[PDB]
Amino acid sequence: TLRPQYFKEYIGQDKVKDQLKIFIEAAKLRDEALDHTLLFGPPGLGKTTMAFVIANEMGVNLKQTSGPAIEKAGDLVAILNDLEPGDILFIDEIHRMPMAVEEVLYSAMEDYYIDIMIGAGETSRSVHLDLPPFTLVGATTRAGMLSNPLRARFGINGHMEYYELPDLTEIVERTSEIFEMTITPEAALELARRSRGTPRIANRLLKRVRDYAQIMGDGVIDDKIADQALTMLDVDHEGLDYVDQKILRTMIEMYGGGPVGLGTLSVNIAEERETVEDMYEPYLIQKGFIMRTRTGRVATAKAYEHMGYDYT
Amino acid sequence: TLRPQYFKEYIGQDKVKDQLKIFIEAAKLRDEALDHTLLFGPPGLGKTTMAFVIANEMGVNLKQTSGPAIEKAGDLVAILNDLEPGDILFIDEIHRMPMAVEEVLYSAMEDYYIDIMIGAGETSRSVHLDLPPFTLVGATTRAGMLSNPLRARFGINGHMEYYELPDLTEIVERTSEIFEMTITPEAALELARRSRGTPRIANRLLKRVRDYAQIMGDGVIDDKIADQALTMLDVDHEGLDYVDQKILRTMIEMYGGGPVGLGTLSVNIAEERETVEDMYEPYLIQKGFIMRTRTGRVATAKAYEHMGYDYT
Amino acid sequence: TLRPQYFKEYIGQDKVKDQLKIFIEAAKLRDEALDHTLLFGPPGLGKTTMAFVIANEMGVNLKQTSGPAIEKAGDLVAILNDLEPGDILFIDEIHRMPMAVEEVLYSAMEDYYIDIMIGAGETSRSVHLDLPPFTLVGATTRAGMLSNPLRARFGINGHMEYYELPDLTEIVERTSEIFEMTITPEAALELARRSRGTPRIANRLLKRVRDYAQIMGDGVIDDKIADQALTMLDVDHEGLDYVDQKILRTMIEMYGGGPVGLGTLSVNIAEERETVEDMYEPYLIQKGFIMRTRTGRVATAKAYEHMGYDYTR
Amino acid sequence: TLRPQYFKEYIGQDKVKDQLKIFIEAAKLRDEALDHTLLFGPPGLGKTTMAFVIANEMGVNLKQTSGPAIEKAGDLVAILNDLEPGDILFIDEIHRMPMAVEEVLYSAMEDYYIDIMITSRSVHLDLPPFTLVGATTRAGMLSNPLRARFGINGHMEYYELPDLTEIVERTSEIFEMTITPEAALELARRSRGTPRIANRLLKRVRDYAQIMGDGVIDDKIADQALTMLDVDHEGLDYVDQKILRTMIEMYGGGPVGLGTLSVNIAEERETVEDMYEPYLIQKGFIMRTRTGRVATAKAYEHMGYDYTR
Amino acid sequence: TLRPQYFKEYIGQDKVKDQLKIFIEAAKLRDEALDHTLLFGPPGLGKTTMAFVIANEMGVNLKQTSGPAIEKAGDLVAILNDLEPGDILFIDEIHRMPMAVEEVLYSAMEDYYIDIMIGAGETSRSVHLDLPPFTLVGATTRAGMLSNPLRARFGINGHMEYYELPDLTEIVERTSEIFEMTITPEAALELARRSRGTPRIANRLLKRVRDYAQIMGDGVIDDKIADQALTMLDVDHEGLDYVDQKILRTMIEMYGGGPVGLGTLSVNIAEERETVEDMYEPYLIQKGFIMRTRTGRVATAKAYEHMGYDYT
Amino acid sequence: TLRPQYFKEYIGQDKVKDQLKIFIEAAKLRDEALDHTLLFGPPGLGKTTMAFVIANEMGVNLKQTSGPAIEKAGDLVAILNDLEPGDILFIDEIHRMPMAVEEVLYSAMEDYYIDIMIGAGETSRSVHLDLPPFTLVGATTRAGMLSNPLRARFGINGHMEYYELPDLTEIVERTSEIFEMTITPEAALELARRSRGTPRIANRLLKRVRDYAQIMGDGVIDDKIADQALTMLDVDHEGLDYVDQKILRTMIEMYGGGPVGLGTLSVNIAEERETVEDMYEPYLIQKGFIMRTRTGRVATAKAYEHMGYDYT
DNA sequence: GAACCTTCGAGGAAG
DNA sequence: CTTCCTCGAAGGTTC
Ligand SMILES: Nc1ncnc2c1ncn2[C@@H]1O[C@H](COP(=O)(O)OP(=O)(O)OP(O)(O)=S)[C@@H](O)[C@H]1O
Ligand SMILES: Nc1ncnc2c1ncn2[C@@H]1O[C@H](COP(=O)(O)OP(=O)(O)OP(O)(O)=S)[C@@H](O)[C@H]1O
Ligand SMILES: Nc1ncnc2c1ncn2[C@@H]1O[C@H](COP(=O)(O)OP(=O)(O)OP(O)(O)=S)[C@@H](O)[C@H]1O
Ligand SMILES: Nc1ncnc2c1ncn2[C@@H]1O[C@H](COP(=O)(O)OP(=O)(O)O)[C@@H](O)[C@H]1O
Ligand SMILES: Nc1ncnc2c1ncn2[C@@H]1O[C@H](COP(=O)(O)OP(=O)(O)O)[C@@H](O)[C@H]1O
Ligand SMILES: [Mg+2]
Repeated sequence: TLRPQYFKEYIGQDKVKDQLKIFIEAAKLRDEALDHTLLFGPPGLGKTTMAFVIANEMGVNLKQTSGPAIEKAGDLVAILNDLEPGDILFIDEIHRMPMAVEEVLYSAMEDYYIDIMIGAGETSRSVHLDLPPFTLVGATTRAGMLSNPLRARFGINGHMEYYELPDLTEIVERTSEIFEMTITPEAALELARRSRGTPRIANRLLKRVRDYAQIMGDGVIDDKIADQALTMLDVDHEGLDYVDQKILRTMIEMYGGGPVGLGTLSVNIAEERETVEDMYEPYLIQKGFIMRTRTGRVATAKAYEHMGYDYT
Repeated sequence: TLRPQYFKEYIGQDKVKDQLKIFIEAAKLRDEALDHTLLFGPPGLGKTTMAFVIANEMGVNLKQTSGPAIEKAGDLVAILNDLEPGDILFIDEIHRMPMAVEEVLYSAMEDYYIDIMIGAGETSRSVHLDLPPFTLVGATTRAGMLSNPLRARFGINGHMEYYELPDLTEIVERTSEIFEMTITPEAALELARRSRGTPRIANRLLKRVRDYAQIMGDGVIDDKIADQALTMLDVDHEGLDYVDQKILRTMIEMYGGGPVGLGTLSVNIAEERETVEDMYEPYLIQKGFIMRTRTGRVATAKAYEHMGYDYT
Repeated sequence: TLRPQYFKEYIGQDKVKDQLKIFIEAAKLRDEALDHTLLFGPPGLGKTTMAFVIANEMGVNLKQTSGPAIEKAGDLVAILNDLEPGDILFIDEIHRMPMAVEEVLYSAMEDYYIDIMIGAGETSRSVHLDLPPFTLVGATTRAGMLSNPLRARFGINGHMEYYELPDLTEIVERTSEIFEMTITPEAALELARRSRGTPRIANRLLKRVRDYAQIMGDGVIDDKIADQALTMLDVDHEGLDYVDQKILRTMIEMYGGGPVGLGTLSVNIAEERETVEDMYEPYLIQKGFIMRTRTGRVATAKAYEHMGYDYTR
Repeated sequence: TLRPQYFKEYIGQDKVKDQLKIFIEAAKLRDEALDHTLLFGPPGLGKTTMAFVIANEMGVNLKQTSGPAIEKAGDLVAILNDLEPGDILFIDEIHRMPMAVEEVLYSAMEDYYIDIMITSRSVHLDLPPFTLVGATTRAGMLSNPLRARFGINGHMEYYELPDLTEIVERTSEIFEMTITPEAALELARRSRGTPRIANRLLKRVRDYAQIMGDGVIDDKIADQALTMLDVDHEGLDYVDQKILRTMIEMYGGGPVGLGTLSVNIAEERETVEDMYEPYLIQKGFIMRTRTGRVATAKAYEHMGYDYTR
Repeated sequence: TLRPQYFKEYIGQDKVKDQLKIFIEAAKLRDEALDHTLLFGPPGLGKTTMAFVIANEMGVNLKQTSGPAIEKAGDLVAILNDLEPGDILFIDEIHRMPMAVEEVLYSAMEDYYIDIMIGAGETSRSVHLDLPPFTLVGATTRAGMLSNPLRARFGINGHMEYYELPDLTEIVERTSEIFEMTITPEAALELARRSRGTPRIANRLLKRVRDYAQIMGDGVIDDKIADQALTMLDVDHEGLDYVDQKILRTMIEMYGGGPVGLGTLSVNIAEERETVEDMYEPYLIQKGFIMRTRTGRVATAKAYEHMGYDYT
Repeated sequence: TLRPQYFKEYIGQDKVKDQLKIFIEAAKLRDEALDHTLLFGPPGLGKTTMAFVIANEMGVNLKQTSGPAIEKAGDLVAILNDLEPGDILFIDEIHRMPMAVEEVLYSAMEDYYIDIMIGAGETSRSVHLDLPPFTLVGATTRAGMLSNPLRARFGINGHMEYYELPDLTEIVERTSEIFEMTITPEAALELARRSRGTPRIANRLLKRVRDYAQIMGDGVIDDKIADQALTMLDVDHEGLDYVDQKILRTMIEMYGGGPVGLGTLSVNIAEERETVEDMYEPYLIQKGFIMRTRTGRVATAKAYEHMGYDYT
């Protein structure tokens, strides 16, 4: 499998790995579970993979679920009963869980017990459950999304960042070693430069280029071959997606560069507001294609020269 | 049947058709299942037809269902259990299935296994099931509405587009042969012009014109008879339909051509704004009948001269 | 009778009427049943009436039911067992159908057969029930809510439209001959003007004027009596009710045309929110007297010139 | 009895009353059933009373039920089977019937037949000629296809001072209480235009006259009783006067928001908006504005303050 | 007993008490049931207490229930029909009854009958159920929530008002004799002036001071003990709590008396916007310490002279 | 154990403790149940902990449940039937109960009875349930959500306050005994000054510092180790985060101390408009680093010296 | 003309 | 199916 299993295999995120190593080692001298950890940042950067590594280092099983998957208190109660001592519970998009369910975790995380009503009619009665020790791992896009009473109960916080070209190059070379394939260093660098700094995209592109090199080439990935393969896909010469081009083009042609609010833009491009906010705007801002102002977003001169317009 | 069964018979969609060929033959060389594929775009372009073509080229049994047909996780678990190695599962309107159902689809697509909670009260167990390799094929009219974590699982994407007159004329001819109807090469070109670029519409008109020529003619579809029949159907020589004319006419007469929002007073017509946004609006945009503006849609001079109103 | 029985008697709807006429003959020239037809349009335009005309002009027996009366797949089977070759099946409010039945309906429409369960427990078995050729006619007031697969099956589409003065005038004349009442053509036009384009409304107005004409007059509907009757009833020449007129006046006199919120307007006329939004407001929008905006309703220039008040931008 | 029995006894509603007389007399001349009638409008104006009058003029026996009592289609189908030719069915609070029942009523009204599934089989029942009468305060809640099948629509209006004065005098004779003509006018002004409110004040004044007087209502006893009840000569209550007073003396006539005004009088926000403001707006004492509500010149004159534009 | 039982013991409420006396006496001379009565107004002023007094003065048995207990028409139909001639039915929190249930009282209150369904299937029939004469009593804090047709059926309306210092002083002395406690008239007035006009608050203060007087004193309440106890509770001589004093001080010393917004004021005291607007601000306005204006809150001259500052 | 068990162990909250002591003793002398008490205030100050202490001082069994666990009236009625004379009932997060259930407590708290419907449903009647004497304890973070008639029934109100450095330092030392960690008195003061006056934050920081000193140290928290550990966690010596430091620096370097509007400032820091106002600005105002004004907010002299710039 | 504060109106989502 | 409530627009004042 492609997913790393141990910290020695996990490339990048040095600042996070440095802290997690110290807290995991200390928690292993003492015979007790690790404090609840919260990971936040852009999607697709590898925070789920981090949860598996933690479980393998602690030597316990990992269970996985998501906020939207829990709708009533009976769901969360049934899940917690299925945990063994020291197990790790991973909850994705924890910010999207219902408020009536969130207030059930408060007692579970802080004191390991839950008060519940059971039975029906004359049998209806309250019960006091006593849970075994466990570690919760939460995932969310931003810290300001969660309520103050919940955020205060997490003991560890991790912020994850985009990968740099030297890191993605090694990840691409690693992946191209599990597949019995050959890639030249110049090709690996070119393929990485197109991957928007995100490891998930890099794995998807490498698969498609591998197919093209088998049917349309000599079975080896080279700069001349990779250039054509990526040109056949919609990936621009600097990684911009077709959805990215739609946004930039709309701002210049229909809005004249702005200012425009992301809310109004979303309905004009027919994209869900949460996707443009969480997936597309973050990269476009951190790379100078879009600028933010008090009134709204504005396209920079770099965008005009890229899309082929005149920065009048 | 009318719909083609192999790539040799499938007309148009050259971009999509060329990509899938490379990936399909590469997947065979490796003797493995095809990656998950997402087909999206306007209705009636042949999205469903393409799913059958992939199944025949791979040589597998196709299974079919729709988003709204699945109501609880227990249903999808049964379907996923009823799969043979390599089977293709096609889900129409995937964007409409409930969030509670999508929970299971993530784990299946990512690792081919599912964990099902079972029991209630004192009964509280789960079972782990390993699925045989399969290929998921989804189809949607709305892409931007698809949940981001789901959209990231699809490895192959195809954007369907409107057919051009050379292709549509060839389709009109091919379809006429199955009806054993006699149509001249001139009359076949007339229907193509007014089909709005959608094969389903072209087939609808041809089926109706037959009944006209069998009474108002000598069973031969002549250009004059075809043109007289299309005017009887109220089909514009530009292919605008009853709903299309009703939109533009009200905008000009009641709002001086706009600008007006898509739902602002579309209540003054019967059509649900979702169909206007998904099936009527995109055609008019490509044909230059309407342009989008900061304040809504505005009728271009073409519409005025077409509808026969003096432009401002 | 009050309902027409043949295309000769069915006034108006020439576009849809002419199309159906051709398609029916082409089917009669062969041993084939008419294609499944879907009828669209606002309520009361004659959808139900058209179904009987189709059945009579086809020369076929009609079985009638409705969407609310069907609750489970077993109901359709019992009906399908009663149908006969070439019969027409009419289902009003087909959009009403419970989705569980909608899926099985596809096979009958497209394949003329359906699955049937027999036995119980270990003896449970599934078998096909074959069906003779038949034509389904579906009347629906809403189109975009029908599931896409169902819509793909329906072959012919027909849009019903509001009758215009030249045709609605003839319907009044025709109804005036079922009763023993004489009506002057000038009077018949005055009623048609106020019928909002709906045949059912024209008949209701005629019944009320008839009662007055035989109690407060000589039993004849002349232009003089028609004017007095339409004065007891407060229906404006545009067909605005007494309350409709009060709404417009209040907006212009007290708020300078608005914007004004729904709740504020309701308490001025002493009416419920739901009553204004559902009984009076809808027609005023169609005629273009008012518009809905983020800040509330606003009166248009057309409203000012009808009520007789000066207008200012 | 308090409820009038015939049109000659039914004071007011000249518009609705005149139309019904024409349609009822014409229907009799043809020996036909009366068209279906829907009565709607504000509370307490006479909707229920008018339904019984119609039955007495037609000379028929009235069947009575209510929306809340009909819970399932089987209930209505049973009631309909008991109808005889010319019978009148009256359904009060018709807006509460479940939609599963209203959809049955379409054909029963327009075609006089029902087709009900009932080993499952369909029985066709052909109903005799009958008239359905409905009364409701929320006519907008009825389905659009149901409203289209009623042939007569009666919209009720408020009453005038000369009509209410005669009602107060009539009711006083049933209580065998003596009341002077000018004393009756003083109650009519305070009745807000509603017959039920006029009767309620009369009952309270009768209690006062029997305990604090000689059991006779005169221009002197009435003024004392109305002073104890604290009802202004315009029909404003203690809380109504307190609202106007606060707006004029603390905010200079407004504009002021609903929340601020409610908190200043120690009232629940929903109670001020739904229980006091409606009458003040209809009488022209208050106006709603984009920035709040303001007291009009009529309010200054009534409360006794010098207006300043 | 802590709750008064007859009008001789019910202090205050002169307007409501005077009216009810006259209406009760007239009903007895006519020997008939009392008209329906609605009691409404602010919390804790004596609405529930007055309902029992009416029953003792009328000399009849009282049946008691509440809105939250009546959840379906079958319940109400079972409470009715069990009434005997002249009974009094008291429903507390009547505003909670479902609106579909309220509409059953319409004919019961006006005509003393209800329409019920009887029999089954083809034997089903509707019959009138006739009720004996009865008096309905309702109490609510949210009168505006009742339907217009229901409020119009109540024949007597009682709106409660706040008490005055002479009456509250007498109430404290009465309660001080139920418990074994001696209290000086000077001390009784000292508590009354701090009770915000509400009898329940006066009783609460007395209970708290009693605990101190028998633990830190000789078991007697006197001016010396009362002043010390009220200093521990930290209740200003105007009835202002510790948080109330902090609000006024902040407005005078930092903002020069205002205008200031609610958000800015809430953040400076570490409170939250909803508690300040719902718990504390209401009484400060009703007593004239704060004034609300289009620009913000402003402190009045009355506040300056209370806190000891100069109204410069 | 972490949670103090008795008033001798509960450090701080002198004002709350002093009152509770007097009221608890007076109740015991009379041999009566304690009056209903409501605890409210900011998160993590000790509300839950105090509820258990009160139960130990009274010497009675504690019955525990939570607001979100009570879904309907039948649940609450079942709990009340399980009470015994003198029992204490504790409802945490009492603000989450639905209004239809909250109005059942009105009669229970004042008169110890409840109206209930009983019977076969063919025949049924209302009946009183009579409750034994009991003390209801409620805890909530926002009292403003409780209806006015409920709050008026609580006889004892406890408002919690933030801890001072002298008291907060002792809590840090106490916790070091449980973890068996030697801590220098100087190091205890450093952690206390960075804990924002909140005990939960202080305990969280101590656990992180403890893990660091035992993995790369000799198992002693000295003044030198603490500085290194706190630098890794990135907690300023005033408890400010990098975001808080970024805010203050931007106002000083780009605006000369302001005034600046919230919208303009948010853009210059790449933060969300509403997040900054709800998350970070509250603590900056309370400490006096920022001051709000009618024209914007201004950095005070205290913020200048902390950042090292020269004030003018 | 940048920044704060209040009030209203129409959606939508939590029972 | 209904209540509750929250997001967006705009009128008005001050430096
Ligand atoms: N073209 C027509 N000529 C004469 N009478 C007509 C015509 N169209 C409709 N009517 C009459 O109008 C009345 C109502 O017609 P329907 O067909 O029942 O309306 P509808 O579409 O069924 O209304 P619904 O079912 O409530 S949506 C009947 O009395 C018909 O006889
Ligand atoms: N014209 C009238 N003359 C005399 N009494 C009248 C008149 N109209 C109404 N009343 C009396 O007013 C009271 C209320 O009349 P109703 O008919 O019950 O009002 P309503 O329309 O039923 O109000 P609802 O049902 O609550 S919406 C009864 O006592 C009637 O006798
Ligand atoms: N006039 C009075 N004289 C003596 N005690 C009084 C008086 N009015 C009220 N009380 C006491 O005040 C307390 C509260 O009165 P209640 O009648 O319960 O208030 P309330 O109207 O029921 O408040 P709710 O129900 O929460 S809105 C009781 O202990 C009464 O005995
Ligand atoms: N540091 C890394 N080294 C190797 N592979 C990685 C790394 N980070 C991510 N990946 C790969 O990219 C994908 C990341 O998926 P996942 O961890 O689920 O991202 P997320 O959890 O953010 O959705 C996986 O296929 C994973 O193997
Ligand atoms: N390229 C094509 N060649 C032949 N027939 C086509 C083609 N595209 C569409 N059609 C025909 O038009 C219809 C398309 O329907 P379908 O594939 O269901 O559209 P969609 O799935 O996009 O709604 C079918 O009847 C099919 O035979
Ligand atoms: Mg009470």
